[PDB]
Amino acid sequence: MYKVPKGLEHYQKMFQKEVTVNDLKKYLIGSDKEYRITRRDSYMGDISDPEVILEYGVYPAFIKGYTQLKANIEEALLEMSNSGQALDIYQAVQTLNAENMLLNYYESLPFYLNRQSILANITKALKDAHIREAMAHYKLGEFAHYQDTMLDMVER
Repeated sequence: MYKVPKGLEHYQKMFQKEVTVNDLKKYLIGSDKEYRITRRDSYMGDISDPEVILEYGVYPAFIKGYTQLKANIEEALLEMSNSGQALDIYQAVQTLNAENMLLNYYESLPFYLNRQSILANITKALKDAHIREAMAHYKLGEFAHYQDTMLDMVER
């Protein structure tokens, strides 16, 4: 069934109010359906897409004046990246990747994440076999999923 997609105002209601570190963790992972933000076409629909969170949620809210989001999302990423949990580390990497790709398109952003500690935590996690293997597998999955989308367009 066609459903009307979520409006800009839909995200505004979630992000122009008190938002805690813990809320931000739950949004960025999005395993809990109540905090799950995704694009229509996206690898692993049971998990959220940080790029949609940044582009349509956090950055508009920050510009409006909710500028505590910067330090709080930093703390959120700090805790996710030092958690020893593969999926939490993956969404932290995916959030860093999203900033980069958005920076490259827009040529500026309303704020820049302090990424050194987070990056340091990710490298520590990469030393662990299970973590880096789980992350390789997610990464390879995302490639396969994108390639399957290119196939359909070839068919048409």
